[PDB]
Amino acid sequence: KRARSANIPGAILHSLAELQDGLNAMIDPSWRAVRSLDNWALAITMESTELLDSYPWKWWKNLNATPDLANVRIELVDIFHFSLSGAMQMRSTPDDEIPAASLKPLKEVMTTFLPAKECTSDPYGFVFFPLTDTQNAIASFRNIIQLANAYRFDVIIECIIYAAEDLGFNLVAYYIAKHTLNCIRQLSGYKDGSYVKVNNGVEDNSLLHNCIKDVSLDEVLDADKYVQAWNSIMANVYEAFQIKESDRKDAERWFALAKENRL
Amino acid sequence: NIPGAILHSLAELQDGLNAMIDPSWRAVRSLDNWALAITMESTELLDSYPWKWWKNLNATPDLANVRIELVDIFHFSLSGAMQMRSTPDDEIPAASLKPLKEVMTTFLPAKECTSDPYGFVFFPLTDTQNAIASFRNIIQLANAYRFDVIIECIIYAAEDLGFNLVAYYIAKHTLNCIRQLSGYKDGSYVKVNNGVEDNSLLHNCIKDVSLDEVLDADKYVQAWNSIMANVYEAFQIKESDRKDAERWFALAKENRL
Ligand SMILES: O=c1ccn([C@H]2C[C@H](O)[C@@H](COP(=O)(O)O)O2)c(=O)[nH]1
Ligand SMILES: O=c1ccn([C@H]2C[C@H](O)[C@@H](COP(=O)(O)O)O2)c(=O)[nH]1
Ligand SMILES: [Mg+2]
Repeated sequence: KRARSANIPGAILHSLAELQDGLNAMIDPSWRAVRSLDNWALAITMESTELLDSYPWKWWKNLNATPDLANVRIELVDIFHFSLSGAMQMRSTPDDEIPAASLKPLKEVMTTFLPAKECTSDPYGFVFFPLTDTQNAIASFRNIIQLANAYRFDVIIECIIYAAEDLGFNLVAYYIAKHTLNCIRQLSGYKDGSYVKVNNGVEDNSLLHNCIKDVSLDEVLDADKYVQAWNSIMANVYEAFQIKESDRKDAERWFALAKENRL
Repeated sequence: NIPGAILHSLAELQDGLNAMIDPSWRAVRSLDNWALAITMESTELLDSYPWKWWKNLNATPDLANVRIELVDIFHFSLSGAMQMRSTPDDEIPAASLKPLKEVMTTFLPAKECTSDPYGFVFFPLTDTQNAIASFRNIIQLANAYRFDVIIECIIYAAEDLGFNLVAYYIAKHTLNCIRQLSGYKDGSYVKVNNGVEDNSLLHNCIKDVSLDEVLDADKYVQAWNSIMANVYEAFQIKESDRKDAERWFALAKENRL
């Protein structure tokens, strides 16, 4: 009876991509025509440094500070949205519109940073473990930025998956939770500026950690249990933000909206 | 454009500020430290711009904050250039020696524009996409340890944005000392509280300051001092806690023995 590792099966990645398409479409219905590949690379760039800022990297300020690993988890998930969006758009881009950099050998467009102390890494050698270590984090995310510059969105997804497994959290479960917060934000005036993220005292991101305490690694990838497992996660997030039933969506509605779109 | 001998003197103030943080900074810091700092400041710069297509869609570029970030990147690139000069040759990262074409992919904005002489920074920098392509190029320059190229780009950036880079440097330099004095290292001092950020009080300290005052390779020492004093005054810093430009020069010359 074999154990399901932390790799995301193809079938599940498809479903993840359908959710992502739905969220992107809430933002702009023609998101593929409107967004550029550079947008997603930029967004990954910004989230990467925002992640690094969770570590005490600064030698001139706040010594005796420890990494804010709760925030690292959310930032990884944010990067995952943007890379998944980027990988999808890559597949949707015409060939004459393909940036030359995406096709040149990686070694030509990138320098791989390595930490000074011995460590293990992901299979590509871009991300370094343990990620509780600031120097490992720094080298990893300087590599992610350069991957984003060479449009390697699929390599990035792979790296995030190993990153989540090092840090010991359920990436897919967090994805579902953050996806749901993202949808909530779009329903509640994120664009026009009326939304309150740091409401009552806590950042809205911080409420998600409790919404996924129940879910298991297998439970969220098992072809039998996953739709239900994803749905309870969505429900937990919706309920936490006091979102009415009529405004909610379930995983199957997202699959239906995506399929309806491919026509 | 900053005469060579002025740049040489800014380097000495940077040296002095660096030694306040760690006495033997050149041995303690690494090339990667500076390249990372610039990377982190580069994205803080971009986040002054309304780059998010999903949130805050009529936000205004915060150009006042862009001036401050440009100046921080300047502190960090001066430090890197210095770090390079005192790094032994056999420890010089190989990427620094390659032609620029080999170590970067130059991001261009979609709409036509002018640029700096290298074609890395794009004008006007009031424009979000021009800013974005500029600082995604700066990050790549940082990765290749090209601190001197970065310094040149920042100078051209300041010129396009119409503010006085050297005056801003002296002001932020003064604030950095103030921070170290007030115990920034251990948390006794915070840079932002109740919607008041210390950098934001710098602008009124140097509003009046001419390009010619601060660059005149004859009468610039006095101009820098008056900036230093205005900033110290703006933060209510006692006289005995202040330092002047000649103190930092002397500090640096005495450290070079
Ligand atoms: O087209 C978009 C734009 C944004 N996001 C999501 C991805 C991240 O999880 C989240 C980050 O937004 P902030 O929390 O930083 O505002 O937004 C998308 O999924 N698609
Ligand atoms: O070795 C150092 C460390 C920090 N700084 C300065 C550069 C920036 O102007 C300023 C940024 O500090 P924060 O605003 O990030 O705290 O600190 C230096 O000059 N040298
Ligand atoms: Mg700054």
